[PDB]
Amino acid sequence: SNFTQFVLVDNGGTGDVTVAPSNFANGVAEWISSNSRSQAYKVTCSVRQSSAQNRKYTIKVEVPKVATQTVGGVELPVAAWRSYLNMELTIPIFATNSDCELIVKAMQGLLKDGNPIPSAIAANSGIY
Amino acid sequence: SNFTQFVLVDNGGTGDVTVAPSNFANGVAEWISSNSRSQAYKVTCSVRQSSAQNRKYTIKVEVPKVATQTVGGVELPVAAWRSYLNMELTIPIFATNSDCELIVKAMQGLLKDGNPIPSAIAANSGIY
Amino acid sequence: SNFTQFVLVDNGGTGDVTVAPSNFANGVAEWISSNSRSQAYKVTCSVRQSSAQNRKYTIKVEVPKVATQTVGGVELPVAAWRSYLNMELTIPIFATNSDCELIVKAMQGLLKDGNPIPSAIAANSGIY
Amino acid sequence: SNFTQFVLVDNGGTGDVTVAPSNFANGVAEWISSNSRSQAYKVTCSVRQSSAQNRKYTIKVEVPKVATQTVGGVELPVAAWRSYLNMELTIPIFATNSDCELIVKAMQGLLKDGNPIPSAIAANSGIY
Amino acid sequence: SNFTQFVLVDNGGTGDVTVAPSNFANGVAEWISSNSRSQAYKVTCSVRQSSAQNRKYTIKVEVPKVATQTVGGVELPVAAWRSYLNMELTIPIFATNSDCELIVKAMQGLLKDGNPIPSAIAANSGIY
Amino acid sequence: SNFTQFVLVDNGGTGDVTVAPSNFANGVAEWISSNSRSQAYKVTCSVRQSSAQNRKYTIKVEVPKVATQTVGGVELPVAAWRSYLNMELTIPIFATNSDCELIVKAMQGLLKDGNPIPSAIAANSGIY
Repeated sequence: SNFTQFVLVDNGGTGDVTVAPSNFANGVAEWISSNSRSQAYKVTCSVRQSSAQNRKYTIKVEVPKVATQTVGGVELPVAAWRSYLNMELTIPIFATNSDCELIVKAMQGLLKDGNPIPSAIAANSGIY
Repeated sequence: SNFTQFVLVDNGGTGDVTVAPSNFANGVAEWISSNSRSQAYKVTCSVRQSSAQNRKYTIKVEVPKVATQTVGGVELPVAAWRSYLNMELTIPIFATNSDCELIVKAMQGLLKDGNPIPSAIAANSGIY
Repeated sequence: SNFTQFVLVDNGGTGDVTVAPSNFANGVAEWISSNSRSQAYKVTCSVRQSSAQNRKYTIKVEVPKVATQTVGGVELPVAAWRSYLNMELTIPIFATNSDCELIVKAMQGLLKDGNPIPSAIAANSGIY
Repeated sequence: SNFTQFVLVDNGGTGDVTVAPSNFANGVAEWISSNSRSQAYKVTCSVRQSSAQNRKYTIKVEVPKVATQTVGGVELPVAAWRSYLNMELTIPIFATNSDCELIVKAMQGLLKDGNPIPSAIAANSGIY
Repeated sequence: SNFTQFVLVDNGGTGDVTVAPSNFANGVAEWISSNSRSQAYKVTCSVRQSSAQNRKYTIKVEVPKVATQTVGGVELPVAAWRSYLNMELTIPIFATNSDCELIVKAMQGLLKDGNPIPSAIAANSGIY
Repeated sequence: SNFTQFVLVDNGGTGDVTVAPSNFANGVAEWISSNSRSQAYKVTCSVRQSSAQNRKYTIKVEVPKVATQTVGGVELPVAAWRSYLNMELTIPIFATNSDCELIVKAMQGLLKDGNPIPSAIAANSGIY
């Protein structure tokens, strides 16, 4: 199985956010971190044949801003807000395993530390 | 500037795919790899205030399947096909720099080697 | 590359507010402080050939009054209010670099500590 | 009683431009250098409560084109020989003297020598 | 990182005209000489995919009329004192780096000293 | 008679592409390489008093990508594709011959090997 738990956020070996399998209904795999579902991280993924020659992945991630809500003196564990990552990857059925491995490296390279994009995001910025 | 060239695909230090700035029209930054524009990798990125409380990034990547087209004896350098990655990241304006750095780690963790998602893609698979 | 960070508010090395490059989309250079976008200082600058014989620089600075606000029982980093500076400077195309250095000094002298204008502003007073 | 003569352009004691009170009609303070009104350095300043929550300072400065100028001469068109600065400072009625002093520092910093804005202006440039 | 200062007019070390980066608003790189904008040498350059099969470079150059020029002066009409060069290079997406290098050589040859075109221009002539 | 042949592409004495005078009908000087008209390089130039105070040179170069195509079972010498350079140069009638030699050198410097523009073109790249 590849439907297992994994470390979403690596913070050294402590304060690491681990996301564990939760549900696989209708071809949409879901992973959630522990504790209150209200303050949890969430990852979903599905694949479908989008057209005759294409297969398409739909991956989603939610990173919460963990907070406490106090109303009328009753406090609940909530997420003050959340960021929503939505990605779609279209891959022709002609792609071999080698081709797919390259696509994966391209995605890891895009987000690698120090590169333009992850630097812009991490600093509340755009391109300049 | 963060509008510079970077390594999209790291293949050791050789066969590395480098993508260089090409155009920044209308708030959409574009990067393209060298040689025929027809066989080039492409990365674009833009940010906008999607709503009152949210800023939204729209990142896109194209990985080509490099090939030669022969028609009537005239051959042209083409991409046999392409994979299309489309990602959107929504981040509330309340996020500090610390919050954004965490969002970035969550994205790098999702795609890290060995984790469920990059393993499924790299092997032409889904979750099981 | 004059697009660099600078200290907007100099509180003598301690509690200085530095502002850094964060976007150049649409030809508007932007700089924001290291804060959540809801509490950051912001500076923008753009130049345009406003007429056949002029060039116009539009510069804006936003100075926030930061607060923590309880919305829906949850605390959010917020700006109690913001002060806005909007400046436009029109320079004829016939102006030499030394003619331009003259404009910069005039603007620096205008706001020097002790002079009429910065004294009125700092005291919630008018000129008299 | 701040309505007094001051050094507008500091050329280090030799060839400084001093501007002196010249009009107070309607509460608008005016200061001009010792020149013809066509070639004079001119500064005017007024305050008014712009709305129920704001006070606004309107400061205007006129600077002469000095290179190739004929002192005391008739130089036409007037627009080829003069630069106009127009500043508007909106300050909320809650701003204390301290808040106002910080606003004056923000203005002094924006125009300080070596910073982006004054460097661009002096070099007949935009931002790059 | 090719956005750097370069010698536009080579007069053999003495009296060469150097042009330096001065603007990057919107991805259009600009370079100007150290003059007033009315008397400056100016170069701008941008690339865009003009259509589905072509990429296009738009290069513009402004050259000042130097004979009888008054440095730093106001010279009107603007049109009597400036020459404008406008180049458009359309390159099919199939062109490799090698194809592109040959195109650059074709441009270098077209303008080389002693050839018809540069001789005609320099002599205020047409073809005969 | 400046209407002479010249080497358009200099491949160092071997495989040089020389172009020769071939038509002057309608006041458009033309030069084509020694090939079938379907595969020849072509250069045209015309000058016209575009306005009362200008002269405009229109210059075009066509660089073919030669191929042999089988049409109806028969082979024909053909051009797989063509690259087109279109240049217009507007010069005021007040320009001296030395003012004109200045324009020629500027065009030669612009395309010199190693300079930004010919480097971008040869690499299927933009300026960055």
